Amino acid sequence: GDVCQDCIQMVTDIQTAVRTNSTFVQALVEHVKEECDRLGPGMADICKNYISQYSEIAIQMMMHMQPKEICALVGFCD
Amino acid sequence: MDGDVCQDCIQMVTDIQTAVRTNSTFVQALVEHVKEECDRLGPGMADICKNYISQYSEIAIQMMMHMQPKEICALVGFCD
Repeated sequence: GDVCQDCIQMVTDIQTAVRTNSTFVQALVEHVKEECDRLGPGMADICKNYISQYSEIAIQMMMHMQPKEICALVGFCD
Repeated sequence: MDGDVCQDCIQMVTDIQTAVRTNSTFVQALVEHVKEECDRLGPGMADICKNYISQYSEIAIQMMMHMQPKEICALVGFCD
């Protein structure tokens, strides 16, 4: 309800940033990859690859789907 | 509505923490989604990832339930 609406708003604004802020995605992926170090040697670099892979598909499914559908995917809507 | 990603994240995390207290199964779909994208790592790693997430998801959920939404959003990169 409010959670579905809040999810839809967040997705909407992320789509807007991705489409109008050429620095947004890179800065976000780079920041998350840095947090991956928290996992320590071995696991950290896997986490980094994971983030690299997830961002590609997230930007892809988000550049192709509507926010409500993206939110339903993770159980925040419907 | 054209909003702010950082504020959206703070509100969103605030709602999730509220929904989890009401019903601890609320983030199930999200966890399954994270585990499923493990396949993007290709053969081999996909298995290391799925097992890792499967091992610490409960602990991760517990940690985040004790963290402040802004702290969580700062961690993930939507705020600051």
